[PDB]
Amino acid sequence: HSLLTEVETYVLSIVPSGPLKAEIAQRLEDVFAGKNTDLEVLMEWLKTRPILSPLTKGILGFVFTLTVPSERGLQRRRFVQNALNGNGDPNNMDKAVKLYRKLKREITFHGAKEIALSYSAGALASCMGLIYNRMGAVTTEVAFGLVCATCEQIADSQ
Amino acid sequence: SLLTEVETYVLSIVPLKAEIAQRWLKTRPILSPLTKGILGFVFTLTVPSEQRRRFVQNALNGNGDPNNMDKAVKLYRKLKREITFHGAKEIALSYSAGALASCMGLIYNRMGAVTTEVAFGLVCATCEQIAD
Repeated sequence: HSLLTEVETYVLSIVPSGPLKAEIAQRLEDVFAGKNTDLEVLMEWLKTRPILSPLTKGILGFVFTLTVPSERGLQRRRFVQNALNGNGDPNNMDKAVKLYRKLKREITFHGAKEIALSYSAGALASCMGLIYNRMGAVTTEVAFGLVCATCEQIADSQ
Repeated sequence: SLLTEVETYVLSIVPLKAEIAQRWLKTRPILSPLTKGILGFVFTLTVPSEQRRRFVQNALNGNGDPNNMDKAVKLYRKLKREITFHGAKEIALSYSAGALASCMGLIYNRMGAVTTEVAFGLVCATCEQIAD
């Protein structure tokens, strides 16, 4: 019943603001409906938004890179990589690698999200970083699963 | 003297250059990639008092590589139980540049994790590995 829409709800659940929620929702939905979209425009826009924590930008950046055709432009942006590089925390990095290996064996959104839902926001974000480094390591659905668990954990944290 | 070979090690990777570390202040812009993080990591050991974490935190990442991160964390644990220069450097030598670099990012965030000597070993082991 549409994973894109589920992913959007999870993404928006970590966007504080109110005005940004609407702005993010519009962009995700345009992307979903194939409407006029351009990845460089989205990223630049995302990068310059106020209020959104670096982490949220990393997550939205990852989701746009995953959902936006507009590639053939070997992406990998600084702000996305930095916000998802973990943060010098050994424990989150160790867990991120362990989750990452489990996700490579998953093939569905549901299986990926359930496994990832037990991990901490920190390791989930580091894990998103590993996958950002090579989006093909897992399937799109699995990547979506991970994004959603990450959002749940950030939302449930504070 | 330890700051001597560390200084040559620190300049073991540099691309003409102009030394900068003689033994406070700030940045250094213009060019210089990963080395920037390394150098910065160095300064953070030879410039503050008895903060920032600019491009230090970014260059000393694991570059989205699963194996480097994996290794970097296992090295990190070891370098914590280590206590001398050469020893830490010895061990760090059995790991790759990527791993070594990722290990430096960890140490950074919590410098107090490893002694200045050990960290220096990591540095040299890293540069030696890099330059090589």
